[PDB]
Amino acid sequence: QMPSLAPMLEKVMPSVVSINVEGSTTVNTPRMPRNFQQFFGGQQQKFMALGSGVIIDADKGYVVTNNHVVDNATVIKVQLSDGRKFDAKMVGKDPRSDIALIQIQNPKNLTAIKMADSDALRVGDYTVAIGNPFGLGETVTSGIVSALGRSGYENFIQTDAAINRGNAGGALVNLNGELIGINTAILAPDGGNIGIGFAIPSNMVKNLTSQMVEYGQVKRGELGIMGTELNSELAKAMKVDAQRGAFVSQVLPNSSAAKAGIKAGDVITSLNGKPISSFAALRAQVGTMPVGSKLTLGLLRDGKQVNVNLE
Amino acid sequence: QMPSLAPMLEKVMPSVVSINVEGSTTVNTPRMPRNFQQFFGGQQQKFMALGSGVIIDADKGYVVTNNHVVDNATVIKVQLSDGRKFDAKMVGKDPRSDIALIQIQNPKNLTAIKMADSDALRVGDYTVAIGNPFGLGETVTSGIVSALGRSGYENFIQTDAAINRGNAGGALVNLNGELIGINTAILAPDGGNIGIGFAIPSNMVKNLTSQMVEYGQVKRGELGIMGTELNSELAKAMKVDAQRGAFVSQVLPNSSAAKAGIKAGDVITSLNGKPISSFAALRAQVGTMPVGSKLTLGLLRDGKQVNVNLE
Amino acid sequence: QMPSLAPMLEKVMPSVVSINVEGSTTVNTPRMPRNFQQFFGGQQQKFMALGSGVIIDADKGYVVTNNHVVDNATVIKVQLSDGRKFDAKMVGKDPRSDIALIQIQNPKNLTAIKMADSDALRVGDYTVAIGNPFGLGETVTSGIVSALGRSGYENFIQTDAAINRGNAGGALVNLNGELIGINTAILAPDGGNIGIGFAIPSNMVKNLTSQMVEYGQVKRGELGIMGTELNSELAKAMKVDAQRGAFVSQVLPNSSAAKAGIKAGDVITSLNGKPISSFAALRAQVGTMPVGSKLTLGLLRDGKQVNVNLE
Amino acid sequence: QMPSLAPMLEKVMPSVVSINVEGSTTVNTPRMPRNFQQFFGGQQQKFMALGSGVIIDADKGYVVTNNHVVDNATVIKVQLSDGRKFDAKMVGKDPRSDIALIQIQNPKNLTAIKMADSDALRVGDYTVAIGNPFGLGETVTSGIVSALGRSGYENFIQTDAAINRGNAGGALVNLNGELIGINTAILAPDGGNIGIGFAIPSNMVKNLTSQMVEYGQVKRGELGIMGTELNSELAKAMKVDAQRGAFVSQVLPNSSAAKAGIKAGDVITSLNGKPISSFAALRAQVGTMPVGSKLTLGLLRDGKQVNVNLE
Amino acid sequence: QMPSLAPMLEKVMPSVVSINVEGSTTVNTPRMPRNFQQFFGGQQQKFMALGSGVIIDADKGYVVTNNHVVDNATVIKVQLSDGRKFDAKMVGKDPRSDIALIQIQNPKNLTAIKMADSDALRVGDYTVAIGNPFGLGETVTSGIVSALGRSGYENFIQTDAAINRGNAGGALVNLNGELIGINTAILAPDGGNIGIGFAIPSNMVKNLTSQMVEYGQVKRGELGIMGTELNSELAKAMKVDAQRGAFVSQVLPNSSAAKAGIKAGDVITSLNGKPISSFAALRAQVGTMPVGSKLTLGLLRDGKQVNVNLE
Amino acid sequence: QMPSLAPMLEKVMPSVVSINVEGSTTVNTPRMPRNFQQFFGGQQQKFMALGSGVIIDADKGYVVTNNHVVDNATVIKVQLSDGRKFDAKMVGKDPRSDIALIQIQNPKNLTAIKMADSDALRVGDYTVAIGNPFGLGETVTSGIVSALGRSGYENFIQTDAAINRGNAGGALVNLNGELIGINTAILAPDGGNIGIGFAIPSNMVKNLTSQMVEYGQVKRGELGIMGTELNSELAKAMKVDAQRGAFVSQVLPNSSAAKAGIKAGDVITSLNGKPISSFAALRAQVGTMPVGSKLTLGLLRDGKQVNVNLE
Repeated sequence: QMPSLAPMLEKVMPSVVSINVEGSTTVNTPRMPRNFQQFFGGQQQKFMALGSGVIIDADKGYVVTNNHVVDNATVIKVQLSDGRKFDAKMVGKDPRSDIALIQIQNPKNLTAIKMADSDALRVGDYTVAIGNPFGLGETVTSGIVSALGRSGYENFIQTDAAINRGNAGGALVNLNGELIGINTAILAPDGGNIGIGFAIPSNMVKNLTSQMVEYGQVKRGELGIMGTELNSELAKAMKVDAQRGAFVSQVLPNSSAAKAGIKAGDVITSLNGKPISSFAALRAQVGTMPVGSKLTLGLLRDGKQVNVNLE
Repeated sequence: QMPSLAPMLEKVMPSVVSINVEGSTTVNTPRMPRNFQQFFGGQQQKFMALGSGVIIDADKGYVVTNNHVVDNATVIKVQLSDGRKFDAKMVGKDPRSDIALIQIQNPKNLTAIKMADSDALRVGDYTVAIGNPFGLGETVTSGIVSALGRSGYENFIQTDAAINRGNAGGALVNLNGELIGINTAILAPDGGNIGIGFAIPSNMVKNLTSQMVEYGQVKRGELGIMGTELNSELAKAMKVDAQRGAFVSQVLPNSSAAKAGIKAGDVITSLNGKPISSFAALRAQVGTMPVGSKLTLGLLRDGKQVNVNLE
Repeated sequence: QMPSLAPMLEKVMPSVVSINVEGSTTVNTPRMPRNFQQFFGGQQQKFMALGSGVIIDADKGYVVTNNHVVDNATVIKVQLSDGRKFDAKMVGKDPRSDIALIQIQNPKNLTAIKMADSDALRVGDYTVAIGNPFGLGETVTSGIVSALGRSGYENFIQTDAAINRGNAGGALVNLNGELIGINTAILAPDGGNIGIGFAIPSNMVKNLTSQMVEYGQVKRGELGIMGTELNSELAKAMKVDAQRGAFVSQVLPNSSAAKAGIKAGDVITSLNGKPISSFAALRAQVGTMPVGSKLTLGLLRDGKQVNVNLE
Repeated sequence: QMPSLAPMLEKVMPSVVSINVEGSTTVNTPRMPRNFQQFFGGQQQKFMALGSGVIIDADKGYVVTNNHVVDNATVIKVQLSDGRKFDAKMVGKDPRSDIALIQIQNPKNLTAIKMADSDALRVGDYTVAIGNPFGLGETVTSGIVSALGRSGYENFIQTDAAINRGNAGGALVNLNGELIGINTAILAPDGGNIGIGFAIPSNMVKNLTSQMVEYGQVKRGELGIMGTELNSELAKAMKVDAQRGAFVSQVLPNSSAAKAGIKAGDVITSLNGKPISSFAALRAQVGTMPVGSKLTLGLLRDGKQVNVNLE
Repeated sequence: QMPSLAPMLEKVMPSVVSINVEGSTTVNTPRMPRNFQQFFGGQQQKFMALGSGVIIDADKGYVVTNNHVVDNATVIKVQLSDGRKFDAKMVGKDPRSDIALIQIQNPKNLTAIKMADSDALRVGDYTVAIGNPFGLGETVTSGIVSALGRSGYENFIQTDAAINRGNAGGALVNLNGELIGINTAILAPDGGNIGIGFAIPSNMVKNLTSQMVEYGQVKRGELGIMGTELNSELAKAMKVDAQRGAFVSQVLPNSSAAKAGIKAGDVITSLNGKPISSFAALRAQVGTMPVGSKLTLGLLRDGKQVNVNLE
Repeated sequence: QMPSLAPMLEKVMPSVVSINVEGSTTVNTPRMPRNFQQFFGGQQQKFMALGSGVIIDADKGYVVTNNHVVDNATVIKVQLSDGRKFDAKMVGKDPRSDIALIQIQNPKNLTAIKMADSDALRVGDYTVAIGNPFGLGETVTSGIVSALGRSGYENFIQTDAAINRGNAGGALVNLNGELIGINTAILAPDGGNIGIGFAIPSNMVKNLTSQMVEYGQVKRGELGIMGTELNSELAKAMKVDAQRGAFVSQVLPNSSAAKAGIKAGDVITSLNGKPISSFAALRAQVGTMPVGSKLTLGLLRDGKQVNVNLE
């Protein structure tokens, strides 16, 4: 009969869960009377966040979701599409990528989703998102892969399968029902839309996620080598023929420098396209990123640009 | 050659009509001069509404549309996709579901749409909407069934096939060209979008619609039985072991109570999920609904929850 | 030397006090994540209100202030212009006129202000207001009496001595340092300005205030007589020559009816200018007012309009 | 006793009247449903304007007011401060200066105000305004002369005696109760405040007003002489030593040119300060002004600047 | 395996290019201090526009894009999806249809897109748009043909394949990878969305584009014949039986009048639906359009309506 | 005759000058097309600021004004109320108090204003402000001293003589024509009103101003003594009986510590009322202030609070 996504959706929905968060946050004591004609400017306030997650490990009962949903939580509950409810405890979170991991207490008869290798994605691929944009429940929508933050190096998937005025729900799945990414919120504190959706790709979700299980957090790889700004003592001494950039004096730490095929003298000025002005420009950009990252540095020395792997 | 919806659209469009409403409304006499720096605060004012409808009965020439389009109308006109124009008179309207019925005067060579049984819908099904979001004409758009207010009990279809910033047009149709619902406006007085579209499902449209033909209106089923609040004389007397809710003293009226499998003593506290706090909470929620409704009541008495059918 | 208000201000300021309110209020539990692109929609929340008051009785330590400052208070503190602080307990409040009365605990060496008879005010009289518009402290400002809600019958003083974008402070005083009114907030919940200031005149403040001491509240005088709508049985029977209004059948209750010089048959259609359309129009307008009121009723019977005194 | 303005106000108020306008205007037929998420885009609509006026001629019953109050009026009513009401017919209006003149029908026992010579005003002089900023009635406020559009040549009086967020009321009067100007609305269509008030000075009001009685309108004095742009045939031929401006070829029309002490050759480039760029710049600025104007032209010819008097 | 658009996208992307514009514009000199509480009111300012284009002629290196992207450009650069960059010079632009043409300097190994005949489009056809809505790069999205400004006479394609809050990108392509239209911006100065996308159809793009190559501009066809308004001398003389419209006296110019099958006497009152009120109404509407246009005129003379072809 | 301020204003205005600033500032290169539905995110841009100043030294030609008027200036011009214009060069500025000093080039026949001792001001004193709120020129307004940041210790004068929606003009003068303060802008970058005006008092203006002449800037007095936080090694060792505050270990620097009557052990927790929480809380608050300041510290040691004088 008629083509439909219902068939695969019925095999995927059991892996998608609903998350009810109850948390408290420190807030300013309201100053009054309230005068709506004035530009003005501590107590605990209870809040209720809500969102979606995907079951990533059925035996352990690990569930990936968004940090903007589970942040400051005090009690978190989970409901499977069948109706069953469980308690869950937090296991790790990451404000930068807006990814967080939770663990179901007493997991039983759970179905984990199969994760696809995101490195295989291509722009015109079809995608469907599964989330909760208005708090009314699990809503599913479809579209295609609009942009790839690499294939088309610390990527991001842009998809037109994203709901207007809604909160970046949960799962981004392909036609075979496999997880290709988790939809996130770029404008964090505000689960919100920019007009198109962004998602961490599944491989990154997997990497980010194994780290939270192993360390309670994702280890930041802030790692240059030990260099000296351009125009300084040991820096100016050399080339300076096509100057303007971030100089690199040493490389011995052997931190993806004896691996980056980088040695003394170099002068990096790129990090996936954006020109690396200063030297600290580098120290910062390359340090706020998640271990295992694959960023690329356009290096100067008359031909040189390799890809790094954090750690 | 290439896949297209044009083929089925050409078999459906003849059933979709354009509605031009001319009406008058009572308005406040403007107070002036107008000072845009002030927060301030009767005559008849002519207005022009516009919208879409679907031909539901070709011999009778019955056309379903939205109450926010035909409300306060004084003259209503209809244009078929072929160009022909007819006059129409109102036959019934319903602000709650935003559905209204009109009748074409001198119907001739009309094509009614075939209505599908909406109980068969499933979330990943494909849908296409046909309406007039900007007043520029008949615009068609497609997507899928994002949520079902029951299948996934007084449902609602949520579809991502809904235009941004537009007025909830008319028809919601499936791939075989059959009516699966009429797109409505939840924010009534303002044909508007919340970010995703809602539609009354076809079966409800059919029920709602037969009622307007038969009574000029949809009969409200406000029908409990005759009970007595919880904690009162005849209520407190019993159980009160797992209290907190709406008590039910009698059931003899035999109004889906001798049918709800409900008898004296009970204590209902649900109506499709939302906890029934008070007793009037019940009297109100279950009374504003359209006859024939299928709502469900989570009843307390240590195991009891049946589905009702208004009347 | 140079003219100044400082001289009289130094004799008045000791009567003007600062009020620090600490209160709790029931609020909605924040729903999140917060999406600033959505139109959405219980716990106790502590708040801090702030305002001004005037010492009206030094022995008893009675202080008049605004109900929008002391509403929902749990702890109220008072600081005299000299620095001394006292605790105060609430004694009465009135949302309608925005007036409230508080009592200082352990009053000692207090100076009450002298109240002037407001019936003597005239439009071009000079006035000075003393309050706290931004929370920064006691700010004084001057101007004149811009309008009188009677002299120029349940008056109101309009004064151009009112601060832009500020909260209607406290006292309105004349050139001899006497209280002529308390500045209030017409837009209650929002201590705010409309562009000019309003104040309850001192005589009303005095009346309103004696009532809160005597009853914990100001007694509402909802008192017609016992009549019967116009066009009804006993109403239509009579005149109806210059109809259109509120009929009056009886008067025996002797409630400012045997005092209003009103008797059976009458047909009132005025209440200080505004035409009294219906009969309940009267029942409502004349019932929300504070006892002792002096409202006027343009009565129909070919010449008749007297002034009433509630109770 | 205490200083007050009440004394003089009681001698002035009888000259200040209240104006109730009932008018109709051509408006767009509302297009619906109304979607508040859309940027969109004829019938007669009745409106009610309201404002203040001053009695300028008691025998004739001439009343000056604002054109933004009486524009498009169909019925105009007038109430004296004593309560009496009269009908009035329009006699002239002027959108440019926002001044209009009306005539009372059956004037009787009227008191006209005495007009002061505005040429005598000085910045620190005291002023009081009398108007109706919120529609609540006659409100009076005071302040000083903040700026003079000449004394400090087609002046304007700026006064801090102007109400926040209100509609530029009516009269501007000095301490002896004499009219020194009518407060106007610079932002016409919106009786509104810029933060300080503007008023046509009394002498201009008098001139503007005598013209409306005599012609139904104020005659525009668009009058150069007949010249030829700078850089043209007969223009470039001469000087051009300190060029850049508006050339003047002829002067024979004898229109304040044989009076402006202006003759062939000249090159005007000023009109009360603002540099006269082009030649039409002059034709326009000097033509939209009211006859009898006293504008000044900084003329070039190595020393030349005289003041003109329209006509 | 799974259906995808990636396959055809890989054959199309090479034809889609990125355009970086650097231009200067005349702007007002900022007046300060900036007071955000005031409604206020020349130098050159450099700006940077950005957008998309499609390679329409590989040998010549002609690239079509939007006039709102290339307007006021001083330097324009182009990057092919492979990374190569070229300089380009402007060749023609058209604010009305928002289409502009540029030429690549030193074109080499370029792939032009194949253009489809837009006259063949039908509403349910599938479409995909390729553009740059946020400046982040080339983003592709899909949907269907929602409306046709003719097929369903100076058409426009409306497509739901348009990104929310983004700038109308570039190309609109069908499933075989052929250009069916260029997405434009109706709200010009603001690359922006109305909620659905508009595009000039490919045939018009082709016509508009050949004109800019041949004349530096698209020649406007402002061409009636030479008639005389309705009710005038030679107009009223005739019929006037079903009057109300634009009269047509002559036709001899032979400008699609000896071609429009139009002769003396006629009275046109239509231009693709919209009633032609006045005679200049016609002169204007039919003159702002692009040569080669196919507009239709509902002509009066008891049966007459032909389609014109500009020139 | 009638009271007026004109008399004294004529003796003061010659000291008040008009300042025309022409400056350049570094700004972001506009990114386009401009999409008003997007939340987005270097070149020199010329600006024109405008404001008022007061002649403080006639021989030297020193003029005080606001830093928000003269900041980033490249050319500054000055016009005396008589018409004469001079060039001026900057001599010092201070963003904190918004005061700046300029010097007239070729001063000649200048009249300096006489400065009054601001320590003598009292709340009900009369004041008049002279400035340029809309750019239209010199506007004068009057009112009274509403609040004193000390008399009623690093004061501020609050005056109701401040124009709505305008830029804090220049001079604040008393009835004898003497400077009592310069009106400033608290919301700096935006010459703007909060609803009432603030002014640096004349004595501070004098102190601030002598410093800019002597050092090009006002020397910041960041000066504690050298102490050690509360709860630390040498701090906890002592008292701690009524703890909670900023400890003070040493005092030997003799910086208003051997002058503050302060010695080892102390524990300051006040700075003119506001409780000094931390120790750095002190280091910061007392360091951003202008030398010569008179701030007061509520010191703990069972009775101790003296006033300091920076340096």
